[PDB]
Amino acid sequence: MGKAEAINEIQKAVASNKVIVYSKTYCPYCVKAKNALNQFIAGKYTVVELENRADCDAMQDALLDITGGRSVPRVFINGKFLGGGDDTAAAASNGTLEKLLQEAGAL
Repeated sequence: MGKAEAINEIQKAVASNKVIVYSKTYCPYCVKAKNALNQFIAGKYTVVELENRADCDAMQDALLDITGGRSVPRVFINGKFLGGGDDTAAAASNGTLEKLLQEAGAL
């Protein structure tokens, strides 16, 4: 369950989920992204929590190679990386998050 497997697992889940957020339970910025998505698609998207994953370091290492950063949250829509918690809440406030969800078929 090294880093190569982590990159493969994340890429497959990002491509097969309209909306997916890699997160941790105790994470105020993850809550920021979750609350932004809950404004439009509450209870209709995947959250992968990492704090109890034995390969959590490799998963965040994989998130670094895929997105440029390794911190949670990491929000993907329609196979495309959106950003973190601030990026997601900013998209919710300016109207683009709603449109990105509509174009992804999730809304």
